[PDB]
Amino acid sequence: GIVLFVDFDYFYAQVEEVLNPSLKGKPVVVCVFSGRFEDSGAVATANYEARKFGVKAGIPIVEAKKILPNAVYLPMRKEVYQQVSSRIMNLLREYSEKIEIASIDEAYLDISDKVRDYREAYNLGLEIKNKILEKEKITVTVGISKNKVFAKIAADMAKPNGIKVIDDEEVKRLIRELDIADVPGIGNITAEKLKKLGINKLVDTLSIEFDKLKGMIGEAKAKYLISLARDEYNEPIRTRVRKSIGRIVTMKRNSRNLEEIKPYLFRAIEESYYKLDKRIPKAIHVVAVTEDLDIVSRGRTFPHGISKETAYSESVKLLQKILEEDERKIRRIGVRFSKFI
DNA sequence: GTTGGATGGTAGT
DNA sequence: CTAACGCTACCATCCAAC
Ligand SMILES: Nc1nc2c(ncn2[C@H]2C[C@H](O)[C@@H](COP(=O)(O)OP(=O)(O)OP(=O)(O)O)O2)c(=O)[nH]1
Ligand SMILES: [Ca+2]
Ligand SMILES: [Ca+2]
Ligand SMILES: [Ca+2]
Repeated sequence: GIVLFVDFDYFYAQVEEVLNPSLKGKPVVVCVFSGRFEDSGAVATANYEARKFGVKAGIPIVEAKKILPNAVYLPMRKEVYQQVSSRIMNLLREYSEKIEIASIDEAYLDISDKVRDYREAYNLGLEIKNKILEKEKITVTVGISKNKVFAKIAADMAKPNGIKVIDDEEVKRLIRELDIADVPGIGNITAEKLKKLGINKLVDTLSIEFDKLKGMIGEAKAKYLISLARDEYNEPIRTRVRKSIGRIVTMKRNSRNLEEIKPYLFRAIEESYYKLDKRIPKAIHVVAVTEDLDIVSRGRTFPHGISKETAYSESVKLLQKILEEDERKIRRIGVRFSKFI
């Protein structure tokens, strides 16, 4: 079983560099402007030149401009990037039909019926890098291993414009030596909990009672870590089915005034329903980000599908419910559809 | 004692 | 207005309904 994972380099910024080669070789920062005030919002990504200065995905645009004033700041055009992504995804498709698209910029290929071993895998990975570079002028990072998790870990180790194989012996070693925090799915919270039990490496999970481990971090997370640690994790490549779709927007200013909020909510509904496109949801949730950035939410599941008209009516009821049961001012408002038929 | 919908926490973006 | 997008996925906990 061999899995080939491709993850495009500084994707949004790189697309813009391809669309405008004069940008190449300079700091570039792609931004999600919230509309709230001048330069309100956060950064989607930035190129490696910008990262040298601390500018990276997630930080506030005002933090970016503070530490890197003279960079080029462009707004995010997701649709433009999505078009390039789909074209690349189809190139990937001509090397393997067995493909898992995980984000706008990455995908997992099962290549066990195309290559004999890790060498031929690596050569395929160089072939794939070349093709994407010729056809779209995008550089990507390939990670090859016996499974999805390790293909992703391998890519992470080789980022910008690399390629890396983690073969079976290195898996054994990484199960022993890789800091547990560096395992996909273990964030800050879960890392702390694993330190309190003195569990620092994947191998440390095989020397602890299942029941004691599941109590601390949860059943699913325990079964995941133990499975990895046993060298048994083997989730296969499967087409991803979108489970939920929605839209959230930042308001020009905080409010508890229904008539002031409604317009934003109704925009979120229209654009959500456009993104649904054929799908019929049975569950709707209204999501509100309060003045102190806490996320609160009210929803409802129907026994049948939700029509646009019901989405308008219920979302208003749900938003009324949030205002009734929570006293803080609202700052962002959104909606989310799930349980598709 | 067991389902699953409502709500929220954690993760990776 | 004065920092903190916009998104998706998965799972834990609560607690009325079984
Ligand atoms: N809005 C938003 N978009 C993000 C965020 N993180 C990543 N993205 C978008 C922009 C990225 O170009 C694209 C792919 O993200 P990646 O996580 O793979 O990082 P990126 O390609 O930008 O740099 P790379 O060398 O992987 O690290 O997804 C984020 O926090 N917010
Ligand atoms: Ca990625
Ligand atoms: Ca990337
Ligand atoms: Ca971590």
